[PDB]
Amino acid sequence: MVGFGELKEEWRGEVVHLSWSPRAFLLKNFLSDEECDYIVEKARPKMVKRTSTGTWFAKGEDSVISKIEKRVAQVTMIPLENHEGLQVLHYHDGQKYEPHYDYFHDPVNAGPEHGGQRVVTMLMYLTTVEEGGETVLPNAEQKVTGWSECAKRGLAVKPIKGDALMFYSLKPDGSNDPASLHGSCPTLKGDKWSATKWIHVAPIGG
Ligand SMILES: [Cl-]
Repeated sequence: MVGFGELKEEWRGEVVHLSWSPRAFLLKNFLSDEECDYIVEKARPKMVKRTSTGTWFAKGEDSVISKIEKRVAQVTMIPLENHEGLQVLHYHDGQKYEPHYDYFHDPVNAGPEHGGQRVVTMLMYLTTVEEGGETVLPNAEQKVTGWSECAKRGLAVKPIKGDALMFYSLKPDGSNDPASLHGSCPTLKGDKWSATKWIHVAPIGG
């Protein structure tokens, strides 16, 4: 798992530019329904108990997920050596994640072995959630209003199965973008499964 993998059959779906601050895109149908289900089924027997339950897949652990990992590498244009594995979270019944940052809220804390600061987060929605559950970004320039109360606190994205949210947590010059602060709104009914892909500015392992 270095570089970008084979060029077949690169993803060519709709890309919606959501926001300048932070820099965020929604990728429509980034994953197939099959892929979403595959991940949930593989994750489930491994889950342990923000309050929700989570598990990890090592980068490249699994050939189905590896294909997605290569997809991510190619759409972001950032080589796989800069990527962590796949973290899968499951939420239900009020469960959530208070708005937070992905970067060290002091940048001297991310060293060469971690690959420096996290630059891109790609949030992959593995289920469509039913009520609430929006990803919220409170510090965003523009807020939604047309949507749980929680969501009206920033820019929000609805978790629709197969969509992915992609956003930058560093500014172009490499400084922290406090606009990338983000949380998961209470999920109100019934199941939020998401997978997170974090990508670093430099390669991990050094
Ligand atoms: Cl989220």
